[PDB]
Amino acid sequence: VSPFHLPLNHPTYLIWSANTSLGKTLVSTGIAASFLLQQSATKLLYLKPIQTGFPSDSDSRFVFSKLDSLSLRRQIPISISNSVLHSSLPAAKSLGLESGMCSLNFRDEKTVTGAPELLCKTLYAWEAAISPHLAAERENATVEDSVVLQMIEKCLKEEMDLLCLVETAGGVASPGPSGTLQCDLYRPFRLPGILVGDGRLGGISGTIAAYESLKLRGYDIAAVVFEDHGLVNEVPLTSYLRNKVPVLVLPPVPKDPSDDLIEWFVESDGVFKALKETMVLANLERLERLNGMAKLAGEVFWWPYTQHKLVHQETVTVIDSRCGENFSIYKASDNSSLSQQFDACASWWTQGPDPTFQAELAREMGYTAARFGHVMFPENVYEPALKCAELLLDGVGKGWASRVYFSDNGSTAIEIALKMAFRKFCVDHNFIVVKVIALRGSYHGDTLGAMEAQAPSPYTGFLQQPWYTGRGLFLDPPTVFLSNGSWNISLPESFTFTSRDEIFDKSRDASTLARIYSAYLSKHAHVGALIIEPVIHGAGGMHMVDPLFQRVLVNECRNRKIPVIFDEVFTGFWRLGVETTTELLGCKPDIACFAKLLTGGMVPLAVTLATDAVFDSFSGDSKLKALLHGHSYSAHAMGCATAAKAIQWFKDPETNHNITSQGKTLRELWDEELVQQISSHSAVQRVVVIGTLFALELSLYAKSLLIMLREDGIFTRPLGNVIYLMCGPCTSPEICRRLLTKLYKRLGEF
Amino acid sequence: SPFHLPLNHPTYLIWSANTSLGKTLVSTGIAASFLLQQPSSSATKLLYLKPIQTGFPSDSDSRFVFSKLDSLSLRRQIPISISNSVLHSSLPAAKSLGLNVGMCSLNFRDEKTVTGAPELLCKTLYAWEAAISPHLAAERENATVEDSVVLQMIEKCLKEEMDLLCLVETAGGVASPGPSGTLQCDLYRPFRLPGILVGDGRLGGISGTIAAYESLKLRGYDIAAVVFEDHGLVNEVPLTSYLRNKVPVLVLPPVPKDPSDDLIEWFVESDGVFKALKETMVLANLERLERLNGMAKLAGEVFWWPYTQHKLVHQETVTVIDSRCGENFSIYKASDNSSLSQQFDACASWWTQGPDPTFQAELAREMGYTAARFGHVMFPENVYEPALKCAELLLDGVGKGWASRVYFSDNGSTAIEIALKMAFRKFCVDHNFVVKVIALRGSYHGDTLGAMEAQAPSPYTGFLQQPWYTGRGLFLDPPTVFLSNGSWNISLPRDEIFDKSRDASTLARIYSAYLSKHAHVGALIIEPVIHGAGGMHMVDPLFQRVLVNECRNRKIPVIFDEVFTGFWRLGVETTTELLGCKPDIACFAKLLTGGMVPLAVTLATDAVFDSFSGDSKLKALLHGHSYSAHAMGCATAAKAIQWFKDPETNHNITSQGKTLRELWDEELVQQISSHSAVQRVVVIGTLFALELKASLYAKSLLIMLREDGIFTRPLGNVIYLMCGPCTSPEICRRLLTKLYKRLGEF
Ligand SMILES: *Cc1c(COP(=O)(O)O)cnc(C)c1O
Ligand SMILES: *Cc1c(COP(=O)(O)O)cnc(C)c1O
Repeated sequence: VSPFHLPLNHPTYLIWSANTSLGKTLVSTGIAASFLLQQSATKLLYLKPIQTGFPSDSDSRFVFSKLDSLSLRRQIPISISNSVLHSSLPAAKSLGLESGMCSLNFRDEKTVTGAPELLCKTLYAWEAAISPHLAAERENATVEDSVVLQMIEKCLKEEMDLLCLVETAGGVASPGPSGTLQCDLYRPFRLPGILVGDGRLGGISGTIAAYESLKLRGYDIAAVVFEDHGLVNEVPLTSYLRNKVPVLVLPPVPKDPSDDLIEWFVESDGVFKALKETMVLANLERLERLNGMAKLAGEVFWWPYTQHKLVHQETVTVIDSRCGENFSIYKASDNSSLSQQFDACASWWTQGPDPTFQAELAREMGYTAARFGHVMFPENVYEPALKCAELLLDGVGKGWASRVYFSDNGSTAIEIALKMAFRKFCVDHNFIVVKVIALRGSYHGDTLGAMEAQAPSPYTGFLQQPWYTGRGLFLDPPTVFLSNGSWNISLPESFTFTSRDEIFDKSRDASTLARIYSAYLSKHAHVGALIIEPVIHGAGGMHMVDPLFQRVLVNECRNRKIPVIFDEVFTGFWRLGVETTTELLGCKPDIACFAKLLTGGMVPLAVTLATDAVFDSFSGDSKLKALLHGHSYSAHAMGCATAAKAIQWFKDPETNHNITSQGKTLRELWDEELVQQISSHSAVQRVVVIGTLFALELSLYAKSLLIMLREDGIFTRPLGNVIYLMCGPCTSPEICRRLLTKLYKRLGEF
Repeated sequence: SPFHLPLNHPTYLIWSANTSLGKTLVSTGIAASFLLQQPSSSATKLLYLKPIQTGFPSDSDSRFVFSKLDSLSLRRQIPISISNSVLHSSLPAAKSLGLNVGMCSLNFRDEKTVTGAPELLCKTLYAWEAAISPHLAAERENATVEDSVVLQMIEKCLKEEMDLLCLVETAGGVASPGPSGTLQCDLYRPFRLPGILVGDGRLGGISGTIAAYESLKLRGYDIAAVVFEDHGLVNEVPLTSYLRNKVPVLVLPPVPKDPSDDLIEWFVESDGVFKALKETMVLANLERLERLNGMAKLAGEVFWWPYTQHKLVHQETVTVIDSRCGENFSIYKASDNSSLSQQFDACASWWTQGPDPTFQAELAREMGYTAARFGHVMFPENVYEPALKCAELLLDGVGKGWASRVYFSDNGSTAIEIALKMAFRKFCVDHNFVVKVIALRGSYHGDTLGAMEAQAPSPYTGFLQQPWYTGRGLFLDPPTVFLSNGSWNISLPRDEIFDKSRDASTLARIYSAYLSKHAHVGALIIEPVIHGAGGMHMVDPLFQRVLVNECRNRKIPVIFDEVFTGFWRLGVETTTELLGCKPDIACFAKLLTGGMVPLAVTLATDAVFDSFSGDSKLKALLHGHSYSAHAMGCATAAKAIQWFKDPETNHNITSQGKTLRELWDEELVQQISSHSAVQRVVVIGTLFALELKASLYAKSLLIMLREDGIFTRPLGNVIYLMCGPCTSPEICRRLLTKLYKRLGEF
């Protein structure tokens, strides 16, 4: 349910394995001995989260017993304890002794006060020596992934010189109890690890492949280690890793099964010291980097949209990774800790993926890099660009669009749209100084051309954009807001809904306002293009524009033969609970732009969809009547495959549980009860809520709130007096509800 | 040379998660299912290739398939021809065969022929005696084979045979070193054959199966089916679930454990699973050909391409690209016998192109990992590793002795506009404050309106192409440099050219006067050394060095547009080395990411930065895009920057001087310069261009070069070949030879 805090003061490593029977428990045992036996407050925390084959086999007990033996051999006293916390029923009967689980009281503890401490813990145990996923259901005893991660998070905090080993169960891709592959299960924590390879044969292959399936889940591996079989397996391994990761070779394990193994551990102390130090150096080097990243960023970056004179080192957020909707954020100020923070600005409104879907995309992207890299677009065809165009045409552009034009970002797509619109215009009306018509407050990107479509303001003065001119007729939009339980309208200095759905309703078009609008609008340098930001003015302050007003404006502009541009860079692809705002405005454009969420938040890519007619206006025999706009990476396979995936994933009820019965809409994500309350709060002007967006309007008092929300594990950037939480199309309502609860609690604390 | 693989008939690799999984049993089952049929078509053929084979001759998968099919032919009562060949083996292998003998070719063959019957054709290409790893056997038995030799051998076998099905059985796991030490999966990559994966029913087998699959996927391969042997663990359920049932998982019954069992009845018990597996791979090929065969047409109906007049493009000129491997497109043609073939990307895809096959594969993982670790992570006031690493590499290389700040954008166009805004500030602060830039007519700086304003009026700026253009600059005409008939000459409007001594010379004074002799000019913007889009004209560096010094003397900010030249395009990391002067502002993109993904930087001086400092959040630089500093591009550029730069990874970097070596053959160059149709040749770094004296004549040449496996887009009368920073001179030489040959044929 909630965000984790992982202490980073002490190193904690996963013990991964290419397969089973490679030595994994032997490796934990060697690390521990190397660390506990030297010449006080020294502690090795050994966790075997999942354990099958219990109780006849028990890696906790193995480590436990083997260290007791080594402590005598090496003549260095230590304390030791082994615990097992839970097991299925059949496991607990084997010892003599819910979700189908049993708690246990099982502990051994040969204590020796003041001596280095060994602390072994098995968290959950089953009986059959099979994959955890089979045991879970055969013994009708299971554990949820988050429960497993909470259990471990609890153990870590409970203990934090110090070292922690978390031993996996099976290969890197073995299903855990719930069927979730082991490598996806531990991903939220993103712990560094070591991989126990295979010295055998086919072992080079199995080792490289396990390593790759880890890498491609975002993990770091401090060392690969394996058991000598006389094949010199280490040479191809070291070469593949370009010797950036050390490969350690343990001597052959005795084959005689009655072997205590004591002398082998002694023979191997060298390799185990080396392995222990590598994971000690690796952590130290990682902390030194983390601890210097804020400062160095302040000296080396020039950030967009930030007045550097004002940013002080303490406000530079250090992000170490992301897992779905959560940043993993480093704080030195704590006990040096990585913790989760919900990305509530959705990172410049790009954000979409689930943890599940993030992992999926990563492979889809790896594969696309390896198959295509970047491949020249003009006059060419390759699969991911073709697939993407087909998905765009058959969804977002279903009943109007017939051509797809690729660019790099929202800004380029918009400029491409402006050029197309002015042609369909200078061809129907034969052609001249051209201006657009827009709604003051709409935002359309930062390149000069997209800048000209925005109304004069401070952001357009001579200092911010020297070549600005303001090439448009900017009308002031009526807006819609939610206050004290009901949706109102707020007309411009010129000029109560039951529910939010009434607003978007077709019957509303025959009403009074529709006439009042048609006149005020009709009543208005040649206007050669209509450009709107459908339903919502994003950058402008999360104002919901009256859809009726824009539906009417569109129909007017088309009646007078003016091309209509829908700027859906912000709204497109489930941001607002639909694939296209076309569905909400009830009218179609001639031109439309998409980006941001098009790639599901992973990589830049922009499309400008066009009508068959808009296209024809660029047809002729002169290569000069063509559209001469293009960038080097236009239609890059990377972004295209990524968009082709995201489009289908966001859309499919199988993969996106937020998708409804009808397939055309997201279920309501933000709690109705809370939404009322936050809007009826003596500090809120208005609330705008729809799809994945929740915003409110109230200076300082807002920056107070943010400081407070950061404390709750919610990162968010304010739009002046507008505070917004924005999730992804796949984010669960339970997550959103928690967001609103935290906002509401902090909101009363003034 | 470039390969041509027939695609008329399906050819699949047989990959394995490990060894001892059944691999040879799977080939054997496919072949039986395919050869033993009711049609008994005389022209039915299964080509079985075991390219690499160790443990020879006591074990021999060719012989296994061979013998086991003979057996099944009797059992199933359907006659067939069969033959087993071994083409090469180490010495120790050949002695084991008696043959009274560091590779050598054997005549060894057995061929129980039965005319008119379905044909089995088994071929082992290279064999080692020792039952050890191929990379170990190769050196222990002083007998090796180059990767390209192995691929040529296979290409030769395929052409020699192409109803029909072809199985190529791997040796070991997907990542087992081949004879040369190259991992098996990287070895077959250039061919990019589809395949099936033989998984592991055992235990740890789900893990090993997923991981083998993933190391395949992450080398760009497609897998039609996963198949494995039942061990009672129901391994197939997690597998099917991970693949979201988009790839079928087939489960064979347990193989008999008794070692003397001839397995005949198991193959019979398994015919169901083997039919299924044979159909899946026959259908995956059919579905792949249907797609391929409809891509050009559909592209014509669905795309709106940049820079192309659609009325003129016909279906027949739409190039179908199926993949790329380093510098080579793999291009589909139905006009052939439906064939995938290699074409050198000589336009470097809009001048973005860099990676080696080796480096392409490397970047792919680097990117997979970055997607999985970061996705996209909010930039302003934040820090994450790949962006920090990238900025450090930029500052310490490309901006070493002048730059102190790095600003991220999406492409060249956005970087340039960002640069323009920065320059006008350092200007409107030194001179206290209508602003125009000063540029060289012909320089190109991107297609967004602001970058458009820095380009001199032309047809591409008329009211139809850009309605809001204005031409906000003073455009001077550049002196150029060309190579003609063996010598470099100047055209007023090779090491000697870039030399510092040349600055004290005549021209330097003549230049200093004309430029000094020239609405407020508030920024200098050049495309250093080469005007790319403009026609691959080399601008006299002395002329630009002088212009820069002139503009700095009058307190005008200098912008270097290095989006095209940056990062080894022209044989150096920065044209700063070549011009011998430093900017205040510079833009990078295209090759910055090593040709993989968009990303742009605008490097700035400490001073240019300071002009945006104050207490008002309005004096800040208010330009930014949603994906600014995306971890994807950043990690990718952080890699590329180091890889292109390092003699260890880039063999074109000369080991002692740590610069790029010369790539374009001396002779062939003069020969094209001497040619009479050629006006000029410009050559430097990874670039070779020429202008003809007559554009039909250029389009004629391209048609002809495509025929030679060289794809390239013309700049009117300028024809250019452009390789990557890592491309071998041997490859380049071949390019020049083909251009020269076609150049005489007029
Ligand atoms: C973000 C946005 C753009 C521009 O996108 P970038 O990729 O940041 O240039 C244009 N229009 C709208 C409505 C947007 O939200
Ligand atoms: C390609 C290029 C640009 C612009 O790059 P895009 O990413 O295509 O916008 C700017 N200047 C020069 C010299 C270039 O070559």
